[PDB]
Amino acid sequence: LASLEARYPGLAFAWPRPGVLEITFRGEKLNAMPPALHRGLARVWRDLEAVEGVRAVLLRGEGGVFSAGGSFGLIEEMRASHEALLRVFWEARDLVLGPLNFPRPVVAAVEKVAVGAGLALALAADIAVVGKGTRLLDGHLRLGVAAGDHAVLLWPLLVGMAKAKYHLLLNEPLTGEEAERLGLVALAVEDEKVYEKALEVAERLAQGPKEALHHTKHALNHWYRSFLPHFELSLALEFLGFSGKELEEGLKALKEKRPPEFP
Amino acid sequence: LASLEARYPGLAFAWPRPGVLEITFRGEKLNAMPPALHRGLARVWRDLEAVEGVRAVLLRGEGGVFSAGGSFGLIEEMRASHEALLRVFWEARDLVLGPLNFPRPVVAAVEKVAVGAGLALALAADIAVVGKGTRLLDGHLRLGVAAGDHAVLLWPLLVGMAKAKYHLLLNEPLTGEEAERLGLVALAVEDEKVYEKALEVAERLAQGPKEALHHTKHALNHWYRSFLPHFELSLALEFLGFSGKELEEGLKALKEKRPPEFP
Amino acid sequence: LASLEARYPGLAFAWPRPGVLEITFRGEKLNAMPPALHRGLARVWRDLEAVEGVRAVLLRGEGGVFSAGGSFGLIEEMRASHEALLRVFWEARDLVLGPLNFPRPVVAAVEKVAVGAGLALALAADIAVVGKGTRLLDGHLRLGVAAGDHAVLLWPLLVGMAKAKYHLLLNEPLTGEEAERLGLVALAVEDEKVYEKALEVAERLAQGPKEALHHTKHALNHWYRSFLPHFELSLALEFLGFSGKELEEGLKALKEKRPPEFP
Amino acid sequence: LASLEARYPGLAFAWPRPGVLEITFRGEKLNAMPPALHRGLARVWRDLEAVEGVRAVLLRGEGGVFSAGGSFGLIEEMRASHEALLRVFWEARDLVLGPLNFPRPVVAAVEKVAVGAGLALALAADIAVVGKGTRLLDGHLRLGVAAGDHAVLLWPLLVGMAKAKYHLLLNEPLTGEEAERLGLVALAVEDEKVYEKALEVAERLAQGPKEALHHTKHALNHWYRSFLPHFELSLALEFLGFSGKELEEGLKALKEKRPPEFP
Amino acid sequence: LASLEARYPGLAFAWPRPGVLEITFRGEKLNAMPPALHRGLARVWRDLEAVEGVRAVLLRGEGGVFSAGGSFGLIEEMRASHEALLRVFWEARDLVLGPLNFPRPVVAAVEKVAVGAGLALALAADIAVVGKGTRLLDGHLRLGVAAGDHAVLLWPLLVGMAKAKYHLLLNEPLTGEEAERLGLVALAVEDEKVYEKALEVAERLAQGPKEALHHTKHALNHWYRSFLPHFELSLALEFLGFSGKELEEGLKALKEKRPPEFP
Amino acid sequence: LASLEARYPGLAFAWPRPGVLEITFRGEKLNAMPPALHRGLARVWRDLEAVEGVRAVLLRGEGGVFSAGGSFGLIEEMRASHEALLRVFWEARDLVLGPLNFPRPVVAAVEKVAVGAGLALALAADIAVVGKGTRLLDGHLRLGVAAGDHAVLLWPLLVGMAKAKYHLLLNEPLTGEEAERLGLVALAVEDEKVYEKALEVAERLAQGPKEALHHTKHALNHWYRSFLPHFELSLALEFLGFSGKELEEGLKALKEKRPPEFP
Repeated sequence: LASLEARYPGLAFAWPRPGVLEITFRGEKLNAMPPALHRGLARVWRDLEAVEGVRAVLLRGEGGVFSAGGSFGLIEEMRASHEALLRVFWEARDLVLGPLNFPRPVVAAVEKVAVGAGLALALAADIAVVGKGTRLLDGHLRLGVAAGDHAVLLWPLLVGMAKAKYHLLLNEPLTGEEAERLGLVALAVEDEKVYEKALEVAERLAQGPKEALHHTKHALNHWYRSFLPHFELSLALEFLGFSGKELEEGLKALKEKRPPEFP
Repeated sequence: LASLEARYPGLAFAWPRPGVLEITFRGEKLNAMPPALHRGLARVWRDLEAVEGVRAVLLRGEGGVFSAGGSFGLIEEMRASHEALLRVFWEARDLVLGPLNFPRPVVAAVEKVAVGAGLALALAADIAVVGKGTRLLDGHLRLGVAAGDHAVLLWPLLVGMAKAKYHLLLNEPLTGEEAERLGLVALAVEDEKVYEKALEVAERLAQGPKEALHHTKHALNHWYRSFLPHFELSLALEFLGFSGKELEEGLKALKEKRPPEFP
Repeated sequence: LASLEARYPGLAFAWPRPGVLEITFRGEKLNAMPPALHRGLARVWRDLEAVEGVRAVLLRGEGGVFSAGGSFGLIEEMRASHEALLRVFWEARDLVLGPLNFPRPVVAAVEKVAVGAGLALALAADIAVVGKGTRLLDGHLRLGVAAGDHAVLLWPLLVGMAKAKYHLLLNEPLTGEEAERLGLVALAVEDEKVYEKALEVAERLAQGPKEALHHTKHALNHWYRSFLPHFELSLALEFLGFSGKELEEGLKALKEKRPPEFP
Repeated sequence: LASLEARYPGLAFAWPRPGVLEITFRGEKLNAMPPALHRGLARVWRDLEAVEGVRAVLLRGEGGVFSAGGSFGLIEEMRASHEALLRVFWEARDLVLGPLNFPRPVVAAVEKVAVGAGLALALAADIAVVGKGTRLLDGHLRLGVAAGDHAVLLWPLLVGMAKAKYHLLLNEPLTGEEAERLGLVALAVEDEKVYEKALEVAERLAQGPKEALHHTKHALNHWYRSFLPHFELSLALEFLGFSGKELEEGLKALKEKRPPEFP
Repeated sequence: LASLEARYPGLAFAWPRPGVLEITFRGEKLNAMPPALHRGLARVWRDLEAVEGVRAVLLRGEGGVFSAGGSFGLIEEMRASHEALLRVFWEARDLVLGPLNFPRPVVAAVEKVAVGAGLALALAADIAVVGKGTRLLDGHLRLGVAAGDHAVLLWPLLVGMAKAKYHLLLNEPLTGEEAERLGLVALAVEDEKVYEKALEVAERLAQGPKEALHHTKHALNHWYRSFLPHFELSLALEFLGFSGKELEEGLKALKEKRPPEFP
Repeated sequence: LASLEARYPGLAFAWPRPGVLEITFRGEKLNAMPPALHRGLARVWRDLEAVEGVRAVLLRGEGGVFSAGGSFGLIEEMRASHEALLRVFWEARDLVLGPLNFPRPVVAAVEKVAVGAGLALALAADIAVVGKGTRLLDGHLRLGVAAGDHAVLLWPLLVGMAKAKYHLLLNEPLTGEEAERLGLVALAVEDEKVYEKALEVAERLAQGPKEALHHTKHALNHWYRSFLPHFELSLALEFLGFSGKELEEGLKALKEKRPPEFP
């Protein structure tokens, strides 16, 4: 409510259905995440624990699109300051762990695009509803850095090592339909009904047994928690790459609209 | 057989094929498990070790159906006394661990339905043969308690976390055909061919190399054993829920044939 | 290198594309591996780290076929002396860990057949390209020994435990297309395009950020590394079976071209 | 902080030295923890992250004594309702994880007595300074329930399994001096110098490298985090015992000041 | 029980104290274990589960000595047959796992000497009482085989890796006094008081809360279970060495009372 | 031999006793490690596997001193180049894993000083012999970076978490005598007897069973391998600190021999 949006600019809160706290986030184009939004999306889970009445959380990006991930501004801030780099490191860790350790089920209405941090948040949710034509991509390898913001924690237990290595190492995108087929996400529906179905799912969870749902989510999530070191190591390695020339060429290439010429 | 059937009321033993020990269990309607059957299916594995000639075990529910899980009577016996609750706790643990630690391959002929403890037993088996129309459902969340009788030990390494969370948190049933495609079970055949195929598989295993099969099953099962604490925690959390208002509402709604209205 | 070819008989080295080191191995029928080849394929990884300019490694069997695994000769040698059995134990371990611990991405062009050690190598690679008609089979249970040369380390996180147990315990072959559907491998293309597609993949990898690729592959492989004891145990158990009556019968039957009659 | 003390009755905050935030807590006899205090000590860690300038935290019980653990009132409240039992479950979990997950080093001035939750808090701290005469005891087995509030997460990696089983299963108290020798705590000093030494330690920590300390503590604590399921299971089993006859007799015995007569 | 004594040649059962089931085993000189005693001590745990009234188990070697481990006869039987070797493999596994998974606390009165399998059994017990002069030695390296019958499962979490590697790799004996100080065992008392004290401990445990003790032991033992693969691998490696020349030399030297001359 | 001496400047090789390969390293004062020596000590293990006849490795620093760790030159090189930082990252990882994965037992004659990388090498060895007065110190917190070059992998399983956190977070040195008492090292002898005793230990190991020792070491080391992610994460966090102001001040204050004043 009021106490909360002021602290997290870019996040809007509403109750579309009884017990369903809907969080709408707004970034730059395709909801690219500026530093303030990244920090907000990673830290809000702390305070949400204090909100009474929440039986399910629904995540949605403003403008009918989820998120293309971290913005160029955020990336450049990270490369310019050690203090910023480490602050974002812990934010990146909580962007994934936040949803996982939140007591109530989290549903993500993944519209049109989910890349980098956007995909991290989409997959950190308990249930993700995507459109058959949604574009899902880790994207770090194209940028010149390791896939350390979620992939190593979540992908193996979602689609297995073969499909994970193929799509993470080659930067090969997945359509929402293909993603559901691999088991990366629970459902793939007509693009125009993504929000509709996600709300339906969220409402259904809000109708379920609160304590039993919390305990079940918590117990299942220990599977991910057992591999937290694996995840944090991938994140640390990714951040070590921020001072490397591969990231420099990756950004430069992306700005010059030319394929990267990695050294 | 002789001494076994005497000590295990509800269980019938036979050798339909060479080296194939077939256990046919009988419960109530749809083979729902009363206290004695639940305990029997959980403890029989310890005594089967002494049965000479067993090269494979075939599990089948009497009357053309596997099992709808624990009966109302069992649930009532648990919630009524501490001593009964904890007795059932170890039984629930052994219902899954029993087949896993049994040296020989176990095949389950899953006909028509497998719910709750019924699904736990079916998925604890090394190879489950289901009918394309078989109904597979954890169903704990609908009852009002955490999915702690097998789901947390088995589902993640069977279908991945996305499909696990989707079907376990929402109590979304799976048909045999859909379950095979997700990787939850090995084969989904025509409904009237389930037993026939299951028997074929059991006989093939019985014709295989005993020591090699034992060692391969044993080695593969260490994957599950590495997550035993995860499993037991889920079970303990479920049982802690037996004294809550959610189970009271779920149990009441079920017997009363109406949708649950959780607090 | 010119020195590598001399130290690794049976291995041919070439650079089909920039930064792509292609290793073509030659064995006996269907490239079955004799002692020298098995040892070379397991230990070459240690020396490749010294070859400058390697951004990706492409594996291919000579003659349009990957590998049917260890040769009859290798197996008999192992059964004949403790010295050879243990020498091969460490080679078998390295055949899988070599690729996994090699810094650069490894691609396998799996043509027509991949059995035993052949499948182990194909699956240890980061990305495997198979043909729709390729035949993949663990094969150990038919031979009379446990599936300990790779299956327990890689299969669970690739296709799940249900599909792993079905194909491993029954020795049920998979077509390349089926393997791709289960998640065992990334791509299944037309048989005549396997090499072509594999080379394309390797070239794409060679064009990516090498540090980012190394770190991503390394972080992901920790998932496999966490289960190394599980794997080495299965391997040890397999080798303990080399002095058993089951391998004797398994070998006798295969050579006599008759069904095995295990004790 | 004033707001901080208002939300956590029983907790006093001060800055005895630069960067050293001292939290003094007060309970009942020997600082036994009432419901409000137990929850406060468990939940305060979340809000402490908001306090800037904290480089180290020093824990101390008021009145020259640390804590005898949960009070009779708290225990009875837990036995009286499911709602309270589960509320306290999550608090007990946080009482240990809170200090572990707090970024800054935590020092405990363990004076005279540390039992149950008191010991849990003292051992969850990064460094514990005890007095040669301080008395440390888990105490759950004498109470009639499993040692589930910290022992299974911390003791094994502190003193080894032999000493852990001996003191936990027999309820054999440890002097501060013996505890140091076993490795349960870092320092054991003259009773009169416990606070002095603890403050000295906290001050040294506050003078060290903030980021380096944070990261070192975090990396080391992953050792404990890897066994979280083990801990939570012990906690769940302990709580399942709250409805048993053993706890009944356990409390009856102490309140009547007579040796327990377990069934 | 008459039935137990009838089925377990070499084992004597008695109730020296209420709820304390005492198992006195008799082998050859220094209770060296012949094939039947090894198997019996390994399998008895499965049958003890059905003995009503057991609240604690006390293990004692007949004739004032625990055990020097496996006899030359057992070692030769293992080296002479594949079937015998694998039979003993599972027995060796159960000798350690048996006590660990037995629900009630197990106390070992370790008099004078505990070597090899004798040490395995003593350390698998929950509480071991040794004499200050008792000799504790793994001894496998002297025999010419890997320390795989318990050391890899137990020692690291008892005394740390440095002391484990030192005493295991060098076959450096430990007196009971030195072992207690390292943390390998809980108590070291006057040699003549070992049984007396062990009985005292067993009686105290029998007077404790049954359910609470079971759950605490179970929860703590998950620490060991998490490393079951590690242990089984060490065991399998040890057994693969039985066909080697080092065991041949160690065995020959031992029987010829001379120092081994390893190849 | 000649080929090794020719390839590793800074390292000297000799056979003081049959089967004992002694590696003496020479750095700057107190054998501080320049870039070349650090890489040499980290990579030599790969080539040592090729040397025939090695039954045990003995490590010793030239001039009667082990090593003060990385030299100022090495630290400055890391700080000034991303390329240098990451190359040392993998070297640091190998400095510890090299000895751990080497097949033969490794003994370290730790004379006078072992700090940073020096202590890492000393503790990675299977058996370390120190002098009663030897100074052992991690030392990273004093430098301003996390203790990530070995501590998080080795210390918990050597001395337990309490002693590890105390010495690592406070930068508190340990005398060889104290280190042995804690279990960090196997033996602490008179300073003058260090090399003599270390050689005696190495010789004894060379007289032991080669295969059995390899297998025992390998199996025990899986305890460390299971926590590799924990170790690498700590190493990565340490290296992320190289671009921070804490390291800058740590070096500055160090070179200016004044107490550091961290921000």
